[PDB]
Amino acid sequence: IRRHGSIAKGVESGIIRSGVMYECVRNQIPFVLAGSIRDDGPLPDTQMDLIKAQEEYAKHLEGAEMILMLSSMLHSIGVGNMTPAGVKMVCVDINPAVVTKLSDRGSIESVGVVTDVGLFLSLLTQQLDKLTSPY
Amino acid sequence: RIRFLMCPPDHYDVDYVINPWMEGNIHKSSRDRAVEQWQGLYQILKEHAIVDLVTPQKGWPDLVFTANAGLVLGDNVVLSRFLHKERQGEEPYFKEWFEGNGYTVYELPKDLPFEGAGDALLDREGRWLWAGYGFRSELDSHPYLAKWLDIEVLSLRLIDERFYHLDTCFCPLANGYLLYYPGAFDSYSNRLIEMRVAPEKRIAIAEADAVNFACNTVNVESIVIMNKASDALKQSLTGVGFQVLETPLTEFLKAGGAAKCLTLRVTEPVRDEVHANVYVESRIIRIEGHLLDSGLINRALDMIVDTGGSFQVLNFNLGEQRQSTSAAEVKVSAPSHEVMEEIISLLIDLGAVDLPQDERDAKLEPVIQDGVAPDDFYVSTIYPTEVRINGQWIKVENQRMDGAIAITQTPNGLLAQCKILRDLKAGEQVIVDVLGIRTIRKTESREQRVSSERRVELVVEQVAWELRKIRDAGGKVVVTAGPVVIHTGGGEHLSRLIREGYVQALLGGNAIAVHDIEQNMMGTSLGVDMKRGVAVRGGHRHHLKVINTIRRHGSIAKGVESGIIRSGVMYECVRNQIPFVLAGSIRDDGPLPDTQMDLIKAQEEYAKHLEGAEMILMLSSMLHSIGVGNMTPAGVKMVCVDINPAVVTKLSDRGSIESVGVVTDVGLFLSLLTQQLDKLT
Amino acid sequence: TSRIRFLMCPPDHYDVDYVINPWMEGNIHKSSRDRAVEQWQGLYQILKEHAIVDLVTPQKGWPDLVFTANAGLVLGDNVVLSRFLHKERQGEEPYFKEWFEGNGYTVYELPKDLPFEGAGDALLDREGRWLWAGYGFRSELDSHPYLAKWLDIEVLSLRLIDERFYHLDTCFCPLANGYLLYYPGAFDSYSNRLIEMRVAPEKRIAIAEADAVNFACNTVNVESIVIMNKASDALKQSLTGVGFQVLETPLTEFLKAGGAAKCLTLRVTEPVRDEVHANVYVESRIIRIEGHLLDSGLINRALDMIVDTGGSFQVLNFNLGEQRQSTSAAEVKVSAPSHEVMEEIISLLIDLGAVDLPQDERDAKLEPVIQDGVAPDDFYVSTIYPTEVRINGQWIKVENQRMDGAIAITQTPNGLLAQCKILRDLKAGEQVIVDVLGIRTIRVSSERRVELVVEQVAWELRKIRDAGGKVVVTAGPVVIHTGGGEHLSRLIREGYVQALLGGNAIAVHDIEQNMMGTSLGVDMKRGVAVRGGHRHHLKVINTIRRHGSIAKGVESGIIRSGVMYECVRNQIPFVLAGSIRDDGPLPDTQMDLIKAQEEYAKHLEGAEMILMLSSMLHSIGVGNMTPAGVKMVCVDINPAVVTKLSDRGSIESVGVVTDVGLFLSLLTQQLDKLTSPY
Amino acid sequence: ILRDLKAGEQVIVDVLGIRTIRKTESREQRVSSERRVELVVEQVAWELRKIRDAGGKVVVTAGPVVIHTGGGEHLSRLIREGYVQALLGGNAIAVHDIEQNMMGTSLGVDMKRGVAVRGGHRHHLKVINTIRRHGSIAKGVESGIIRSGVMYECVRNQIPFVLAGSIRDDGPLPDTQMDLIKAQEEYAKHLEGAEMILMLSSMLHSIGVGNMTPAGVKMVCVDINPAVVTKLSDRGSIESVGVVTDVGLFLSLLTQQLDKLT
Ligand SMILES: NC(=O)c1ccc[n+]([C@@H]2O[C@H](COP(=O)([O-])OP(=O)(O)OC[C@H]3O[C@@H](n4cnc5c(N)ncnc54)[C@H](O)[C@@H]3O)[C@@H](O)[C@H]2O)c1
Ligand SMILES: NC(=O)c1ccc[n+]([C@@H]2O[C@H](COP(=O)([O-])OP(=O)(O)OC[C@H]3O[C@@H](n4cnc5c(N)ncnc54)[C@H](O)[C@@H]3O)[C@@H](O)[C@H]2O)c1
Ligand SMILES: NCCC[C@H](N)C(=O)O
Ligand SMILES: NCCC[C@H](N)C(=O)O
Repeated sequence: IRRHGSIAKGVESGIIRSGVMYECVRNQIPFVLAGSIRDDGPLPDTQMDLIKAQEEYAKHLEGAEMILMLSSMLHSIGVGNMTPAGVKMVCVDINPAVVTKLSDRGSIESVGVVTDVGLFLSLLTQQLDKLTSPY
Repeated sequence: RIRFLMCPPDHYDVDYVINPWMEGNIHKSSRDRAVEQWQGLYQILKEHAIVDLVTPQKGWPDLVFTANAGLVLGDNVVLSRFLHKERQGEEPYFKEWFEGNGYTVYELPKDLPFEGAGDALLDREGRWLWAGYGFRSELDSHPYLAKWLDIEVLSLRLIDERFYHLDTCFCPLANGYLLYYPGAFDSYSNRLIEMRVAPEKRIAIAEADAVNFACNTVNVESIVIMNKASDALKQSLTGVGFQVLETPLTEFLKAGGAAKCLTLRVTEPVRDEVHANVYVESRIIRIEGHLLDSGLINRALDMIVDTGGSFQVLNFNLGEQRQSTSAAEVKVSAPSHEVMEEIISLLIDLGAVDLPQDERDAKLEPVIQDGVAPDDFYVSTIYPTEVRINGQWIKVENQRMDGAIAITQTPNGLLAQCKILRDLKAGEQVIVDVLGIRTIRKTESREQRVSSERRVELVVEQVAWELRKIRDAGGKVVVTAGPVVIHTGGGEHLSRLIREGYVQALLGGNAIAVHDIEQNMMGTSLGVDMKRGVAVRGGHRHHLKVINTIRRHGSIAKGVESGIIRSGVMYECVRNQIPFVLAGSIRDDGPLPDTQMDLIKAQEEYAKHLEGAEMILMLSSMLHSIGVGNMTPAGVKMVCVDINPAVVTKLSDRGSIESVGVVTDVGLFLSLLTQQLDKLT
Repeated sequence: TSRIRFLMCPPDHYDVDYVINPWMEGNIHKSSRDRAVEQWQGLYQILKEHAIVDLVTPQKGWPDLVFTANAGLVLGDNVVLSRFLHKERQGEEPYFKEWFEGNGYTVYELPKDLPFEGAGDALLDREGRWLWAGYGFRSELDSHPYLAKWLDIEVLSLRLIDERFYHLDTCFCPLANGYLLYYPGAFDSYSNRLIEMRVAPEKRIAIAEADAVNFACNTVNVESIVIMNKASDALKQSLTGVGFQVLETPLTEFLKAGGAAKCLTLRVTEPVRDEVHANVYVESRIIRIEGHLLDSGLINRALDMIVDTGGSFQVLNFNLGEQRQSTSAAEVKVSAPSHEVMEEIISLLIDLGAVDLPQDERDAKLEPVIQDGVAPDDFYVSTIYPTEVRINGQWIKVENQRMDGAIAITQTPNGLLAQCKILRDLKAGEQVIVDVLGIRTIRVSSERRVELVVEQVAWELRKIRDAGGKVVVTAGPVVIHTGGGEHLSRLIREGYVQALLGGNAIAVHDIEQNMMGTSLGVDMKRGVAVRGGHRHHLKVINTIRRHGSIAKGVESGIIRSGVMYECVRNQIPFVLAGSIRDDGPLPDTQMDLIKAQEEYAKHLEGAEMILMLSSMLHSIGVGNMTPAGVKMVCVDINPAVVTKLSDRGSIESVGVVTDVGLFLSLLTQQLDKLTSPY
Repeated sequence: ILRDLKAGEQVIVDVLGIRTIRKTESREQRVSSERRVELVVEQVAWELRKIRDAGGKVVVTAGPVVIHTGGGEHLSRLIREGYVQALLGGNAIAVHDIEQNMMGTSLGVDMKRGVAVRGGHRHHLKVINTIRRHGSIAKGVESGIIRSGVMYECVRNQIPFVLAGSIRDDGPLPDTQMDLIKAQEEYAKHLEGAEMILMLSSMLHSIGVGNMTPAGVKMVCVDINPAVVTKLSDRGSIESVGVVTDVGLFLSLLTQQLDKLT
């Protein structure tokens, strides 16, 4: 990816053909990769100026009606701190302590579930299918 | 010519239970060893002073505890009003004695408990009064004390029920010395103590001495009298010219009292300067909603008391139906302005409001240094907020938690916007204090809410030994640490390790530094009470205040140099010139100016200090532990402590010969570590 | 009286201007007034083909005036005018009121601040026999007796528990000929039981979530015609199968605000029968509670308890106390939808120190024990707290206090004796306290891993069944607590389980879940509760002991479904091994553990596979008895348990760390997939 | 199994003439703060001495994790010096405590290095066979083969114990009550008058004892699983205190803080 210069060029060149990042690129979903101290590389797309990363996070959080926080303590807290009340928040993690901390804006705003995030996503998509079947 | 008031144990007993020491001891009193122990005190004291006596009375066995009779200064005395009715009958007899010895007697309202010199201790040079509260004396009696004794009153809060009276854990001595037990007081009170009493005059005793009622000491000039003392106590007392005289008082420890409690000095130092000074503040707030069933009113009262204030519910208007709204007016008291601010901030969230005639404009202060808020800036929350500017309520924009509120006059009118600290610009007006702020949350929003210990001791033995060997051999040890080190009490121990040569470099993030500094500067740590071991809900003001302050001084080193940072992990790093790196993170508040937010550079800096390392100590940092791991070649001993068994396993790919791991409490680990290190000399 | 007339209101001033239900969230000003006008005209015009439609004058600033269903409730010449919970709709009331007055109705008005939102929340039985009335989100329970008296009709109360279905007419729809279109998941266990008692199974059309979120229950039924927003064709076939004609007309612009066809209409010509008169099942009891109510938050805890259990309240007075440390006193009128719910509520308030007002004190009710070790029906269940009971106008202390017993009153030389006894100690001829009168107290494996073990285990189970081999299940009560019971009973009914080994607990809770929809008082419809009473639990144990066995409970008809039911009906042998913490126990439970081990061993003979579902004590017991060569499948959320059980290696031990319920859910759905090439 | 053997049967001893016939592939294969904790210990220790001086009644329920974690010696000490008027448990705690004192092992656990071990069954069954031979634990002690540990101290100071059977029991010991109706009656009998109940990693026996125990009884629940500690605290913060740690750790602190009180 570093040789190509970006994730998008990896998609344009044909070497990335499927997956999460692929779909963000092909459907033009904006994404932000915030750097960390343990990053390998990193990818060219990754923002290693964290002042900027926070600002980009904040910009993309404007107008959000809902935030899905999938098994990511460092990033979910980062996002919580930037988010005003009134935004539905869904926190998925296997550690009960993480979910407890993130879920403290109460039932009408904080929904927490302690489960494997993969199983959760599997049930979520299969549930979304069920809502489609009366067409 | 000093006079003490005492009362003979002729009808002494434990008839009932009103403090924890009395538990079980009902009718377990030996009147004769009581009589004889009481004599020992009596006789010793007449060898140094005049002793007057109260006529003992059948049916009031606690009359022997004359320290609670009242509080005497000059010709004035404030009569004790007892909380428990088991002792209220003592009041006429104590009153009779005071009036028969010429004193002007002041009596508190019959609803303000106050329990005498036993709960309120004079500074022996007579400069101020230390009044306690928490269990027996109400906070709201303190301004009556100042008014009537014409003296400066300093409020201390009692948090441990064992030390339910101030004189059981606090004891002013001759020539400015203080015998106190810091663990009976909350963080705000300990801070008050340290700022009035210079460190060389402070005598903090251990828990062992304190449960033998060591603070419950009569001090007559250079003579101190008490029940028992460890010789570690006798050593310090003599070390500044105090002669310690012991005498058994065990039969009275069973009702809850010792030497001090059995006496009341009625000859006290009236000074020169003194005049009435009280720091206690009071405010009436109003709360409206479904108070009884939302548990709204009940959560408000909890925030008030837990933060260190008191309340009086002045009136309740009950709505006519379940869906009718109710209203409550509540008088709030705080021991200082700072604690009142803490309390009003939490209440603003719950939607408490000023009475509409006491509405006032928010207070404003200019920014003068880019990225630094003025002192005492209000800390924003996640909730929708209005502020009052020249008589008008204005909506705050870009609402976010842990920010400040900036006010501007624009071509389009008044603008109130929430800004994080580092975005503030010289010239902006910022809300300080807590007037003219309310929340506009809607109804329903407001109405709602694996490793063995013995295994562990094994590892500690192993690590400790290899850790000294490396220090003697002039080697290099690196530490990576997360905030859980602070939260669990590990801080003092890591301070100690750095101070005594075990740590050549420290690698962490923003949070560990902010939390360590918060804890040393204010005795708190956001999200955690490190004086009782469980989590707490608020704490954001203390946290942002530390961030704003270090940003003001411009670095941690200048915080230390300027003397505002006097202790703890980061302090020791600066004092012993131990290099530290703080690598930024996406979740960082502020950040501190020391924090490296360029992560390419942060990685280069981490690598630079890892060179030559012979051991790496990884203390609950997970993210920084892995980062350091990737950078570290083989041949480097790696010790990984974390409570999550998943990260400890994640960090041990170097086999049982280079990496050792344990799944416990890192504070526990660092205690054992520091103990086992002491046994090695 | 054969001409049908409806009230509606055109959308001239309609938009979503605020949020007062979950549907409006995120939809402020997202209504297309063109599609809204066109969609309302579709419904208006279809309706005029079958009925009379009158119109209210639309009004600026009151967009939800189009939902005339909430205007009020009409029966004959009387209407109860609705009072809205939210002020955003309260300005509608005068316009509705004047429409009703202009059309000659007698208008009854509830007390101010007592919410009731009309036919939207109260639905008449189509033959006019009674009125179904909802509560939980908008209407107050205490509105219901007003409806019964003023409209002169029997009123049945239903508790809504899902905020998406905040009005009865979004999830419940009485139809011609006694049929009922409804969504069970919108209701608590009591309410579902009440629905099933009044409407025969062949008359119930329970719909699926996919239909409910399209507002399929929000249906206008004229005669054999049903009009709605959208129906899946499974729902069309069910409805047309019993003779209804389904008319669809899109109403999505109105779904954005939380309403559809039925919400947009109000029938003002309703069937009035002379033999139909006022009847109330709602009960109320004034209660008194004292202490530091504001500090300890006791008042808050009790009110929350009343509302969680299905009841309501009204604080009649609150006395602060005249000095700072003095106690507070509150008198609270508590109400419940039935006598049964009032007993669960009063039991919880007793446990907390609530007492009767002096003038309301009554003696405890007593019933005799006719069979040793069996209490009479509706015996009071005791707590840990010290307890006094009123016998013959006098209060006496209860001895040997212990939770989960009965209170036996007996005569002795010198005086009356009240003692707490566990059920099995009760003796014939003893009097036992029933009802709640005259009682008071004094102060982890990855997704891919899980999916691969499920594939492997399902293929294994199908294979053993087809070959006529033997599979044994060991299970603990967590299978039921977490929600996995119906998956296990399905395994047992479809032939995958040849023997079940367990304990007293799993049988008690499975039978509790199937008789009363609760497990340890936790309603499965809601997920969890503020804990839950032991009454349901104890009634089960008592009822089975009276019958004499689980099988007799099935023969008698009181156990109709569940794990134990399937074992009995398919003759799957089971063994219930006793333990030190057993309540009761059930008669079926083996309390001689030498024998229990021998029975376990006998049933383990020939086993090719053992499913160990979340049961450490029993799974280890079973492991020790089982030779190598038996496939073993261990499911538990604690990694340590699974590690210990899985030490016969990969070819024999399969372990997965996951919730046993989810596991069973994936297992059954996997077994279905293996069936679909037939 | 041992209890099915009959006088006259021949039984294999030693290890000659035994082989396994496993097939190829079969053979070729294979939340609570520390400081919080020190708080509770301080509280429990103090209330525990107060009750002992006042001649009160303290009951202990204990599971094998007490032995495995090193807690044994400390519980021995508590019983020996008057803090425990009754002991309630199961088969396993007794077998493990006796195994450990008699052979310094404990099935499934190495209590000299703090991690689990794989074998240990011979030592375990040998203890069971031996006590069954003497016919009771008291006669094991009297005959001098049991010289130390929890069950030893119970017998030496005449502290009543109940061992309630379980479906997983090996043996069982002849002392173990396998009639659970009776076992419940026996537990209840010794819980009368109790002023405190100390619940040391027993979960199953802790709940059993809980159901039987009226209010006004102080209940201390130590377990490493945070789920059972929460399960046992329905008596509010004034009657039930709980901690989520190592029970051996707990009992060490407890015994240390008890020493500081003299
Ligand atoms: N190759 C690289 O460059 C690299 C590699 C690793 C991490 N990083 C960076 O380190 C930072 C930390 O990443 P993070 O947010 O994943 O760590 P995190 O500390 O925030 O932990 C994520 C959470 O997932 C939970 N968890 C574990 N298994 C789970 C499961 N099955 N289901 C649900 N939850 C589960 C954990 O309890 C944790 O709270 C990231 O920003 C990351 O990009 C970079
Ligand atoms: N009412 C009664 O009479 C009654 C009540 C309770 C227990 N008992 C008896 O006590 C004995 C102990 O019962 P037990 O076997 O259930 O206890 P157990 O100690 O054996 O624990 C069962 C296991 O389930 C695990 N667990 C918890 N939640 C889980 C989840 N979602 N998914 C998967 N695993 C989960 C636990 O880690 C545990 O290892 C039983 O014999 C029981 O009948 C009787
Ligand atoms: N300061 C000693 C007071 C002791 C007395 N029994 C009391 O509880 O007030
Ligand atoms: N069933 C119609 C009610 C819909 C309306 N918007 C409300 O929230 O009341």
